[PDB]
Amino acid sequence: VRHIAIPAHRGLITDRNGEPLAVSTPVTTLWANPKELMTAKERWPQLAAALGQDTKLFADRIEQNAEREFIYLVRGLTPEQGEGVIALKVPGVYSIEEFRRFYPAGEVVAHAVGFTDVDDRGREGIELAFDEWLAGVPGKRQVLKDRRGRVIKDVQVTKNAKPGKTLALSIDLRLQYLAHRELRNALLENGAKAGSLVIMDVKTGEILAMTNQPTYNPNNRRNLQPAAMRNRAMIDVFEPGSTVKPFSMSAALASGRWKPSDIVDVYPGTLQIGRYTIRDVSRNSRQLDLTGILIKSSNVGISKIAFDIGAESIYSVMQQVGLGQDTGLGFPGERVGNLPNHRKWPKAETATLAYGYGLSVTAIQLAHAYAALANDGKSVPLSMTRVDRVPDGVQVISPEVASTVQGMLQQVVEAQGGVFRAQVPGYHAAGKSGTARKNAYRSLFAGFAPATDPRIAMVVVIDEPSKAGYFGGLVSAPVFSKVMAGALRLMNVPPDNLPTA
Ligand SMILES: *C(=O)[C@@H](NC(=O)/C(=N\OC(C)(C)C(=O)O)c1csc(N)n1)[C@@H](CNC(=O)NCc1cc(=O)c(O)cn1O)NS(=O)(=O)O
Repeated sequence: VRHIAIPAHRGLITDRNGEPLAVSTPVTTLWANPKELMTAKERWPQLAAALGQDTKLFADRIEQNAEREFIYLVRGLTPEQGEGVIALKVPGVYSIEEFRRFYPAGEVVAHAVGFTDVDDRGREGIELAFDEWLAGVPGKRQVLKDRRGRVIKDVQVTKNAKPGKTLALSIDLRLQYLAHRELRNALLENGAKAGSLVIMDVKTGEILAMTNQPTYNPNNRRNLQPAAMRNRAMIDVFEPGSTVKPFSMSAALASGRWKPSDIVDVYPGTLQIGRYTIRDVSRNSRQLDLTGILIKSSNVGISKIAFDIGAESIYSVMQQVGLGQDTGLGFPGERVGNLPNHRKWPKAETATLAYGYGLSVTAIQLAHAYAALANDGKSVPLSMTRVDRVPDGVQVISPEVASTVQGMLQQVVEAQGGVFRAQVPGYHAAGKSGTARKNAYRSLFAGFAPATDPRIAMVVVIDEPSKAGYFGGLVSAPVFSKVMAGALRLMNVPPDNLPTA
């Protein structure tokens, strides 16, 4: 047939420090000219066996393509297997040097790095998103004979194969290993269906770690479980629930109508809105200050603040921080989710927006929103590649409001009745837990550290824990603690729980 393509060397993927994540490995593809193969039928059984193929089934294949001038025998053999076939010296058997990807960290960064197809083209994750950058251009050599199939001359070798370009990801493999191990262990300890964990640099917008459970070995090109290949952190949507309350609180503080010391009466732990009932879990409260509403995670408390300030102000904070918004990461199949909106907000939708019931967001959007809040209200564009020059970013929340909300979230973790399991020994950590009824539950924790100068934002999402305790503060908060403690030390972040220096 017409023309053969010389596969280009696909670009190397590394983590932010140059540790290899996806490496192009030489493989040998064997093809044949059936016309010449017919001249050596006594060689076919040995050839069939060297290719693993059945003697009769292989002979059937060749005879069927007797007219064809080219056919593929086998693709992607190791250079050792490919040479064994060439050692047989079978007339009409030819070889082409192809490429296949090897993933040294395997299952650890599978979803982030991605996977390639049979033609070495990106199929998932980064491999897919930066395919054009990584692929380069195939080789151009005119296969010329006369009228047979025996390449008489290697004539015009013009614009030949151009190698693909190297790509350094934002991922730090050291933090990725830790995040992977801890999420894997929590899934097992909780008998959970799935999970996601995202670590972000609040200053640069870099994704330092992104792990999901279940995971798969991208080096094992058979079995391929589609559910295990899902990059849940970027493709699965969920109700963020109580994890959005810091954004409702940001709108309250920016309104001019609320201060942290203000009190909201949440008695009797229920609130009547038309034919709908807002309900708190622990209904043992009356007066709660704004920090108290977050510690007790009062849906009633947050809904009352929402009615006073208006849903517009809340929606705008949530929209500006990127919840239910396009991340601009350009990963095909990435889910945008939904942030409900109205011209005229009824009372029930105002409340559910405020406590995160009406919405669908991804783990990446949630971590990005928490990064804006942690970075004194400045949102920095999300990046899956190493950021050397930080873009300007947008001041979505005023520095004063974001700083107040950070202090309240520090109290959520440290105060009496708080999320003590999120505490990071040696540092001041801040965050908010979430528990969403899908009885099936989703356990959440979103936070950042150190509170003195936030460096890392983290989201821990545990899908369907199956033990007695399913609450976010019980299931996800310790994962945050464990991952945070290690990540801050791996990044040499100085401990900040110090004696008033
Ligand atoms: C925020 O996420 C809140 N969750 C909810 O209100 C939602 N469901 O709540 C549960 C799981 C209890 C339910 O309805 O069965 C929800 C929001 S969006 C969606 N789809 N579902 C708070 C609610 N507070 C809470 O869970 N309290 C924890 C708790 C339980 C307890 O028994 C004691 O003694 C003390 N505490 O604190 N969830 S939270 O995890 O953010 O707090």
